Amino acid sequence: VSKHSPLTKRVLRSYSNMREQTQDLIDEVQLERIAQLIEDAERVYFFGTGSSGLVAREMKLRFMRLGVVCEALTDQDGFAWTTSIMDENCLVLGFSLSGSTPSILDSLLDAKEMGAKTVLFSSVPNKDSQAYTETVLVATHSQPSYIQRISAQLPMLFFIDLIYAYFLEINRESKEKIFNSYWENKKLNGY
Amino acid sequence: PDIATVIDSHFEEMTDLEQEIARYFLQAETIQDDLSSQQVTQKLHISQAALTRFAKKCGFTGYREFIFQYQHEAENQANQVSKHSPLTKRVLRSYSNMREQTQDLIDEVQLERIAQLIEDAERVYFFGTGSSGLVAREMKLRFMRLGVVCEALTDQDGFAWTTSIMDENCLVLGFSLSGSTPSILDSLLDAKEMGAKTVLFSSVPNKDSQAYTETVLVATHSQPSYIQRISAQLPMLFFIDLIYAYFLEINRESKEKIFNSYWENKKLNGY
Amino acid sequence: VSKHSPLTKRVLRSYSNMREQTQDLIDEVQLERIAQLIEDAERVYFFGTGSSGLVAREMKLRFMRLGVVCEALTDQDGFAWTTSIMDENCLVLGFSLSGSTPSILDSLLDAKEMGAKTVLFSSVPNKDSQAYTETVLVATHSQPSYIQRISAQLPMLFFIDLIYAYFLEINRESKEKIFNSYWENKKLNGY
Amino acid sequence: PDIATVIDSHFEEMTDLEQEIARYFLQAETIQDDLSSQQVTQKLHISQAALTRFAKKCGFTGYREFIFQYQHEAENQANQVSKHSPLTKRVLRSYSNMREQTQDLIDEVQLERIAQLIEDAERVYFFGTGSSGLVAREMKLRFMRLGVVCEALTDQDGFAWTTSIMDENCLVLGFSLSGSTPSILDSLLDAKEMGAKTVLFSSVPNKDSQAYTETVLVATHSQPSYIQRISAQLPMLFFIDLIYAYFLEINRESKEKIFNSYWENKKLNGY
Ligand SMILES: CC(=O)N[C@H]1[C@@H](O)[C@H](O)[C@@H](COP(=O)(O)O)O[C@@H]1O
Ligand SMILES: CC(=O)N[C@H]1[C@@H](O)[C@H](O)[C@@H](COP(=O)(O)O)O[C@@H]1O
Ligand SMILES: CC(=O)N[C@H]1[C@@H](O)[C@H](O)[C@@H](COP(=O)(O)O)O[C@@H]1O
Ligand SMILES: CC(=O)N[C@H]1[C@@H](O)[C@H](O)[C@@H](COP(=O)(O)O)O[C@@H]1O
Ligand SMILES: [Cl-]
Ligand SMILES: [Cl-]
Ligand code: NA
Ligand code: NA
Ligand code: NA
Ligand code: NA
Repeated sequence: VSKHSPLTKRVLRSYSNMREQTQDLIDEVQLERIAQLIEDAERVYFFGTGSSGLVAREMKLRFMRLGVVCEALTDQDGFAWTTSIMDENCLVLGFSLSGSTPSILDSLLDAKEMGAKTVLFSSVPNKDSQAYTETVLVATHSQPSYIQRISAQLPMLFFIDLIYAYFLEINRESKEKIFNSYWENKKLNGY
Repeated sequence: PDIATVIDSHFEEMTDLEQEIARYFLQAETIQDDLSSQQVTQKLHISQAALTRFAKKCGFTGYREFIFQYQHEAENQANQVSKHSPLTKRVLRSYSNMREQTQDLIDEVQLERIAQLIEDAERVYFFGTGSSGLVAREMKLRFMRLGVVCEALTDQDGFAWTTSIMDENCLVLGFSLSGSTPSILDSLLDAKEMGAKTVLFSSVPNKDSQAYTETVLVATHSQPSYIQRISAQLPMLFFIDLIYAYFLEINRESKEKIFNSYWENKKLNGY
Repeated sequence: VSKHSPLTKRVLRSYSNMREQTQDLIDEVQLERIAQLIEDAERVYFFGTGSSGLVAREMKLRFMRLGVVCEALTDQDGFAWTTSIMDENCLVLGFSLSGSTPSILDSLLDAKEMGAKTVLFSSVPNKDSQAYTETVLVATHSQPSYIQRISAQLPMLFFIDLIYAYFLEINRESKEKIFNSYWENKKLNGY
Repeated sequence: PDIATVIDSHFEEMTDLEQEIARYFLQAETIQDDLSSQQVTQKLHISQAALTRFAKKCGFTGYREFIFQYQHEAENQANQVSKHSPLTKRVLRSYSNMREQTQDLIDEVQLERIAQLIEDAERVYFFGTGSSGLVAREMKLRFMRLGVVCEALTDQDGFAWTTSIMDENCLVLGFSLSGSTPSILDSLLDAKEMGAKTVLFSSVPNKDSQAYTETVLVATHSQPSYIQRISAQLPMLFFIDLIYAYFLEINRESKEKIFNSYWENKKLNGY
């Protein structure tokens, strides 16, 4: 009976606490370090499932537009056939909020065995995480019950946007040129 | 500047009693005890006035100020920009700005009314392109687990073939942040001509909006340039999460049962 | 050194033998029977993985255009959340050329337990196939080795097109109207 | 009309010997024995002329005709339209017609030349919409397991962003059956202007074709009306399967190893 209902209040609070939490978790030298891993990589891959898969889909879109040669895969067979053709010049970002999705975990090791660098985003620390090149711990939702939780993508979209910012300032002139081409008059499939 | 040093500095200025109270506060473990100016006064068998005198001898206006600084020193640590990088501060302020923006835009009776439209609908459809496509896909994933019969479409061909099999019992939620994607906008009119309810999620108050059952104004990003803009999904996820919360509380017992069926032991394709 | 190379010959022969084989397998009263199951169903679903998934994708496209309310799903979680909201008025077509993909098999039973009618397309007869409402045996590829085989979709696209033909002639006037709407002048998203 | 009855009918017309040969052929198990007119003549200790006389007494022009009808009766069964339904005959004739059509259109040195373009390319892309999108997706799935670095795209936004990061080392295979989908056609020119090789798969000899490194004429369907047309994928799958066969035999040892890696015991995400 005030500016907002108890339900509108609960949602907006979960968002606020996701920003406060994410702030206390930032390891800027890691986030920047990863941003450079993308640049120095021949091919980048984003593995994810469910909502963690939608997070992988957007990242492919955003970085492709900055000139990155990348793909997003969201199913086990895609991971397995993609891993079989990886090398040391590959980088894999694995998205698993629970830190337990077997397909996501096994793929990063598969990528590790083929020589590729491996990054893991998850809200739950584990010990297999040592095996990966980096492990970015994201925020945990503030709703105890799964059903009442806000979008599962958010803990990860926070750190995607930060890595995006650190990456964009690396040789930004070239990236911003590749990005504006979408609107260019010569472009025959543009806006 | 340590409050432990300040009491030690003034220890030899204090009367025989105030020197005893200094001992209490100088022990590192009193920080755990209750210090509400009555539990502390009892514990030491003293008067409040006694404690107040103690405080002013250490350099404070009263007891209330002293304990305030005394306690809060346990969590003082760093209060500057630990996240120094102004680029990091740029993203985080885009996120906070968005949430603040979102708050001002909420029409709570509209959002609930959309939540109801979803329930009464037989088939719900989500239309979106690019990043707005991911938003539509997530809404399908989230509301299907509450039992909603829905589909998510992200190409023009899909919209047209989906609109051709709609009727007055369908509902179409279209997602176009700019408010100008022709396929999304022309697909809502398509659906409306078939009798379907239509909702539009966009940050731009456009005039075509009037041709839809609902039009939800989401927030604009805070970055002038597109290239620096944070994810295009969020203006919409804010409101998606709000409609989901309203919707979830409509016949919740039913929905929670369908949502938990994913983890059912009888479920042959679950966890 | 003739009209065609030994390699062009091998491919075109595998196609021919796929038509000859498919012909000897047709159970017309079954194919037509299934065509009616689609009509009498409130909601139709197509489950498939890999190339069997692409076969499910096309079928959704073709039948949706005849006015069928249908969806195609190609991953385990999609199957599981879709099955949880099925009823006796649902029909599920499951596509598994090997007849062994665990996700596909378990979903049809899941659909069976929720009351939905279940159809299975596979080139290998099994005994769990008894549990399904129908079981359409398709042709087997004529190349011994997996790698040298022609497209994995074909054994199934044969029978999709036959069921499509039997279905289209059921109340064909209504379906053909729903189909031409794509090109209609009033249609605001058309051709 | 049974050949067993015919010999029985004429049994009492045959000489003492021809009645013995009737016994051989009347046994149901001789059908398994060798009957090349020399193994049969040996086995019975007879001359060929003897057998020929036997045949003409049963009603045949020679021994060769008799055994021909005699043997082939084991698999005679039904030779009419078991698949009676003329609708079923409609689909099957669309399929056969397609394969026949495809044969006449094959430019074997073009198809092999495309197979080579794929090998030399660093990044391969498949563009297609609707049913032509499924064709592009399957090609990605099939050639990735031979080690090819490839991606499949099925929306306009995807084509534009993909073309902007192409160069002279890329190859784009565009799939438009009609030969007139603007997004597919304008995306090949996009790629070409970036230096990429371009291939077009379409059934319509168009003149834009001249602006591409290759243009593959696939078959037209046999059904005038679209609604009755069988799957739109096939005209292209025919040629896809042909390019795959040519491509697979380029450095096969390497490719087969990458293909079998899916079933590797060391593979941590395989079978
Ligand atoms: C508990 C639960 O409902 N999980 C679902 C999704 O919420 C999640 O996005 C997906 C990937 O999970 P992740 O790999 O841990 O991110 O798995 C499940 O489909
Ligand atoms: C301005 C711009 O770059 N647009 C691109 C995406 O960022 C966007 O998500 C999509 C949908 O646009 P929307 O419908 O306005 O959300 O169109 C384009 O792909
Ligand atoms: C042996 C093999 O390589 N199988 C692959 C695909 O060819 C197949 O399409 C898919 C679904 O298989 P299905 O369910 O048997 O059709 O499984 C695998 O990804
Ligand atoms: C005539 C027609 O109905 N076209 C539809 C589909 O059948 C087709 O697959 C797709 C690509 O068309 P293509 O590029 O000519 O193959 O466009 C439309 O979705
Ligand atoms: Cl905030
Ligand atoms: Cl044939
Ligand atoms: Na939450
Ligand atoms: Na922003
Ligand atoms: Na074959
Ligand atoms: Na045809």
